[PDB]
Amino acid sequence: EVKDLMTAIRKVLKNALIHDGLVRGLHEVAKALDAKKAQVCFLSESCSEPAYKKLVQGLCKEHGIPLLDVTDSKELGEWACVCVTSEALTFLQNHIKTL
RNA sequence: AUUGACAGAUUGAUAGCUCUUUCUUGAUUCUAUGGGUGGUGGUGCAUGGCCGUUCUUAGUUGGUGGAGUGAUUUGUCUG
Repeated sequence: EVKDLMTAIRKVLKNALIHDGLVRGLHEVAKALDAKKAQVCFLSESCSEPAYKKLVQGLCKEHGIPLLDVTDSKELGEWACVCVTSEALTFLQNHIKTL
């Protein structure tokens, strides 16, 4: 392809595990939210639990830091529920803060 | 998936071992099959290495030659 359609997810989650700042699980993502820690978060397009889907959005609504979407609840983490405490991020960064 | 543990229970025990309960741990481990791993388990009558004893004594081999069909002997001897 001509450039790369959303490899800003897969490039960063490989290379961030040099420094080790990826966080996994409902407890630990919630603890990463309830903290001075989490910088970007994710959820499934469709997971289950209206509250569960809502809670992720709701927790973010307090202290900021958005979600996006991605695809398939099995194939979220396999590029590495996600938390993350240039080059790859240039596609994401302009989408997150600005429009 | 596994872990740390207060105050009671229970226990000699301020070992959360296991609990009546309910907070936490974050892929190190658990679950089973194969296979490893470890032991002051057994065998010194499977062995190594070391020590004692035969032996505190003076003794012990093979080379060539001689004797004997041979085991062996002579050398290693009467004094």
